[PDB]
Amino acid sequence: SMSEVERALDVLLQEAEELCIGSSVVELDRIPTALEFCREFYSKNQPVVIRKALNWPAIGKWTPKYLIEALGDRSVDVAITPNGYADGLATQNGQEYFVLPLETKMKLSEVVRRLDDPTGAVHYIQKQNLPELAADLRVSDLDFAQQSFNKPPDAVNFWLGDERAVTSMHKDPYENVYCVISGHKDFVLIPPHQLSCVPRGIYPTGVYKTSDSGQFYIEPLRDEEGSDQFTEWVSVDPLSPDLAKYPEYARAKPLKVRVHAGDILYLPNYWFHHVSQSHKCIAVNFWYDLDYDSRYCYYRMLEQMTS
Amino acid sequence: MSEVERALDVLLQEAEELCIGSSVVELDRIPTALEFCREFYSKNQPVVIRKALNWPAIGKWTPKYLIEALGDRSVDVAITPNGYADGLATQNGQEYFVLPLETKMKLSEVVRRLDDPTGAVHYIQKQNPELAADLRVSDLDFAQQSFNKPPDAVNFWLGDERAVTSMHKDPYENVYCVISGHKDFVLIPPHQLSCVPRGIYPTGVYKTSDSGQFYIEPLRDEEGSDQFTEWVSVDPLSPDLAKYPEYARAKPLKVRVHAGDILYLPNYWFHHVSQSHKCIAVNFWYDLDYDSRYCYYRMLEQMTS
Ligand SMILES: O=C(O)C(=O)N[C@H](Cc1ccccc1)C(=O)O
Ligand SMILES: O=C(O)C(=O)N[C@H](Cc1ccccc1)C(=O)O
Ligand SMILES: [Mg+2]
Ligand SMILES: [Mg+2]
Ligand SMILES: [Mn+2]
Ligand SMILES: [Mn+2]
Repeated sequence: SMSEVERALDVLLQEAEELCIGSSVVELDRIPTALEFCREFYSKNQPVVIRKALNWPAIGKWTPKYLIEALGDRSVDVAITPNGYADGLATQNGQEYFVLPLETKMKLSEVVRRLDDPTGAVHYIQKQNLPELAADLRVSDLDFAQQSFNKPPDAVNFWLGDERAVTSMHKDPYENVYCVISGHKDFVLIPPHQLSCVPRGIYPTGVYKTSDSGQFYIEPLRDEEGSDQFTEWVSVDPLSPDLAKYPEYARAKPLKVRVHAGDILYLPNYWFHHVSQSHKCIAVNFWYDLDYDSRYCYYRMLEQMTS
Repeated sequence: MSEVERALDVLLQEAEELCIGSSVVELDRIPTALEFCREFYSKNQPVVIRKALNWPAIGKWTPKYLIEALGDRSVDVAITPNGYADGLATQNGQEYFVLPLETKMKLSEVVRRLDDPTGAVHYIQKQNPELAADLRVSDLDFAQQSFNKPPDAVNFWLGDERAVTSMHKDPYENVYCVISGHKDFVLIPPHQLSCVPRGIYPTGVYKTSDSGQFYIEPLRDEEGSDQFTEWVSVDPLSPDLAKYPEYARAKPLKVRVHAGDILYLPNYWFHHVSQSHKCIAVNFWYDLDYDSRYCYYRMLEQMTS
């Protein structure tokens, strides 16, 4: 037989499956009205991809060379890992850590040089919040979705990175409107209600550093006069899931979607996502704080049930 | 405690810290379609709009004008001895969930019975002429666009003050419009299911004898098997907290809906309903569009039983 909690989880999954809840990424060829977006996607916590939605001048123009020419060879913040897994699991001396990227400043031209050097470490630029570049985007074009959130973005992120930079599976407390400018992004998505199918562990936290001789290593993170820090993190690799180690993952129904230059992906709050991309892909995305209702509380309960 | 109980405690603590479903929002002006979808539908959040509707029917519609308009047609009416149609009642030391006595009656006789304080409790309930012109259903478009489909049911209700609707839930989005008088709702949010005691009761129906006496007649299925119904056990108006201490953690909401007011009652919200004498109301039921919230609620049902 099954335990009470197991039967309850089985009910949740069976009901979602029969009702096709979060069982696909809706695909649209035209931008919906704000009311359509609110009814069909925001209110249903349902992801959607709109093809060739944006005609921003950035799309088809922005490249690393174009950005160097447009903004000069200025110093930007860059993230570096030896393995391509910033905010990702990696082992050292027999111990598995959740590892943060090495963050540094370097000149855009040097970033371009290291992007052209796959014998070297994996790099990507990230910028969170430009008179030469604000002209190339029209944020108001996303109003059709923003009107469901009825608030300005918490954050606007710019990403430009190596094809080897993989973002391991996580979720965010934001509504995410994701716009690819150049190249393509590959998303693996898992709906929140399938949490019981996604194994999670508790891991010592580390950060990448380079030794005096240039070798990468993992430095554990410690608080002032105190012990090691820990992070809960998804432990499955959606590209190579170990179903012997994580049989429950066999019951997940991951969704795969490719977002091209000019496409918009609405990634709803608390959806698990794992992200890859083409080489020198460029993207911008908009994070809005979520509006709490009973789904968040049910998700917290689901967390308690799967601990 | 058990794992299930700790899970339910986590749920309730989170919802209480966020005050999910802690009040019925009050509007003095009909919102836009987009406002309604974003603030209320997508949040499974009730809302009452004051003096929203100016239909001719508001103010005019009373039993006398109705008799005039329909030529005293014979209507289907529900009768109970206690005023609790679809409600619990004891007979022979056993507690049944009782359906109403369903009969046919001239509107004039219904009006006469409503005026009898010593008589049984009557109410007219009619579910789908010159009356259609007294309404303007398109005025509810602001809500219908969130449902994106025509009403799956439209109900008319005219009733005695003693008719009380015991606490229950519906799998419908409900747009409730009071025509004459007022309705009093007690609401409990779905996520508080574990605070609402429910029991399994044998099904029964009210019937009158040859001498005019109400009794409870058991029901059965196709065979002679006894029929059962799950039903909320607590009386919100005077809850037995000794027998049902968990209900102390529920936080019911009281709202009075006057003539011209609109109440949006979201799907699966518990509601207990009273009304003023000869109250008239019309409501619109829309089948729900299943999302993850419904599946969470089905899980919650499995856990609390
Ligand atoms: O937009 C996101 O939430 C997200 O996970 N973006 C990732 C990169 C990223 C990683 C970490 C923080 C912000 C953004 C991507 O590969 O596009
Ligand atoms: O509209 C409802 O869902 C509802 O429970 N209405 C109650 C009575 C009722 C009971 C059953 C069917 C329709 C209406 C009222 O007093 O208006
Ligand atoms: Mg794995
Ligand atoms: Mg009681
Ligand atoms: Mn993310
Ligand atoms: Mn009801």
